[PDB]
Amino acid sequence: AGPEMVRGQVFDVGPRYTNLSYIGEGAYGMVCSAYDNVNKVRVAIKKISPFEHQTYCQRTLREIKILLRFRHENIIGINDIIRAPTIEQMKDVYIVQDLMETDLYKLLKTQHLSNDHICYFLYQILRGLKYIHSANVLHRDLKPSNLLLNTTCDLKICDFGLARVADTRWYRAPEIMLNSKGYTKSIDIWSVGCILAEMLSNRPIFPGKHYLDQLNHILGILGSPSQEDLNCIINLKARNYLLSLPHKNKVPWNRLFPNADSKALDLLDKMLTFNPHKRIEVEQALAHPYLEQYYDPSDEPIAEAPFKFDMELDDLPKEKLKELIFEETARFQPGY
Ligand SMILES: Cn1nccc1Nc1nccc(-c2ccn([C@H](CO)c3ccc(Cl)c(F)c3)c(=O)c2)n1
Repeated sequence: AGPEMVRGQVFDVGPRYTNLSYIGEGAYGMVCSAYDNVNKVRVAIKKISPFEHQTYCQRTLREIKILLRFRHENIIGINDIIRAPTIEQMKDVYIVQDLMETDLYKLLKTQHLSNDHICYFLYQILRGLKYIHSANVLHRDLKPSNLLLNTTCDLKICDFGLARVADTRWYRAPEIMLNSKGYTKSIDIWSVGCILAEMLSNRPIFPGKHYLDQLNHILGILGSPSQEDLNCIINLKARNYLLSLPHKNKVPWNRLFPNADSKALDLLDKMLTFNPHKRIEVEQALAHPYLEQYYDPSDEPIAEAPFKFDMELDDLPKEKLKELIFEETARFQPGY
């Protein structure tokens, strides 16, 4: 027969995985669904081709190590990994995962959510995030397309390529745009607030077309930052820009979302706080009155131990990273 092919991309995952169907693609990979002839279900398969770039190698290794370590209902797992039998021949890595029927990006393009579903999705996002943060990990790229949903409204967070151990513009915290890397766990909470806003209105709350436009969108709702807000390490260009702007008035949340649950808007206000030091943390968010019908501290697992990378990944040449990826994936090879 041959390896199957999808949109030009070779998908060399047979014979176990067949009947491929395109799901989507990114800068250095493609995601398809496939039929698994061992477990007799359809699965997701992400083809990644990262080896020409140190950055892409980092992401690939980080996602693999983190997802194989993590164990939580609201976090996607890895069931299988396919790659070449020799490192010389390995140009692609195929990561096999439970197939989810859709993502929140797609869902919000087509469906108006009930307040009860918004509440339940938010709960699951934060429940998963509680586990991530308890492992001392930052996800750093939370957004609707990284929130997977199955047929019965189960939610799983995916794509941990940008994850980092502590110590997409539209969903990026202010600190990110103010700092050349100077931020914390709170950046994830900002992203979740953006996602909550988007679930309330079916449109991105801060859809900036570029960096400056993103800052202007944020201040367009929060208003000009205070002195306290600007009492931090900030990029000089960004600080000067902000100081050059006209005054902007704060827009009350109930004016932007006139039909939203008042409790939902109270939580939204605490997540979309400019100053990350005054921004609500994940446990406090779970305990917020908006989530009272789902909050269950007896059933919200945390990680057994903090997550730790054994090597300074940023320092490693991409060739060493490829060797680590070969090693991490060896356990899925026959005869291991
Ligand atoms: C049917 N459908 N529609 C949307 C999602 C799904 N189902 C599904 N099921 C399991 C896993 C995944 C899935 C998707 C996207 N991603 C990231 C999203 O950022 C991703 C990284 C790299 C590249 Cl190249 C990519 F295209 C997507 C995952 O990691 C994992 N999706």
